[PDB]
Amino acid sequence: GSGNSHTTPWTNPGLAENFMNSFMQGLSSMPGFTASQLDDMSTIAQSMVQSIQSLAAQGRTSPNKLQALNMAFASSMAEIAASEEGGGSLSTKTSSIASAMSNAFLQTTGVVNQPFINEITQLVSMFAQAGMNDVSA
Amino acid sequence: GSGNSHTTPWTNPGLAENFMNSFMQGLSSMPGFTASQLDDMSTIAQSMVQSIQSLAAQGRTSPNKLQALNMAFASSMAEIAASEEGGGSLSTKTSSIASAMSNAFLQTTGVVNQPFINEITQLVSMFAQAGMNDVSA
Repeated sequence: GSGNSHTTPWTNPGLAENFMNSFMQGLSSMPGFTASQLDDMSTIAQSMVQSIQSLAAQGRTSPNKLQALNMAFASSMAEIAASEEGGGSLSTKTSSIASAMSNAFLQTTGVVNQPFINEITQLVSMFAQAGMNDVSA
Repeated sequence: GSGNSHTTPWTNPGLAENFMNSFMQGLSSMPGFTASQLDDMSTIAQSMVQSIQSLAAQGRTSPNKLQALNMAFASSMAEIAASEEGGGSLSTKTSSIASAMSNAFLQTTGVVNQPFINEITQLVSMFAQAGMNDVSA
């Protein structure tokens, strides 16, 4: 049985919250993103950290639950960009998130897990066709 | 998109928070899911609603962010399942979410966007091969 869980960007609330915080810091320096995006996406950033600490205050914090709130964030950063970047391109914004995600790993543990980044690129390129962002509004 | 939007499960915090509530109640009766999963995702369920009400109290609640949180929940549910079900099947759990998703839309606004459900099937079936949950740890 897979066990002996070691340190990860989601092994504790501290590294978990540090992830999306440092992500936004790097993402704000990405050419594929705009001020309009950063304004909105940073709202989710503060939502996730406040949700994580609420779990901690409830004592419901676990590695897997923190992981689920790690990818949750990463996925909720993909459709924002995928739908409307305003001043970028399909490829550019996809690369921007990937690069920014990478940096967050170096800010937490100092190393990149790897599979994480590889799946994020797929998210951005799939949520574009999702269409539930456009909803013919 | 442009102005003049129609009814949606994220058009207001009320339906937004009811989305995961009316979802979990149905997913708890799905064959492809286990109690182990249900405990973890019900934890996230209350995390999402607590995130929404926090944004509401701050006065930062808008259809965009509510939509992003809608996906954040859908993606994490896909994640949790895609990781490992324990007592199900790769396809069965994906079908379970798909069926439960359509249900949640019918519980809130009473209508399904349509492409939303389709995209979810991919999510629940992509993170599985990634395996950034197991990582031999």
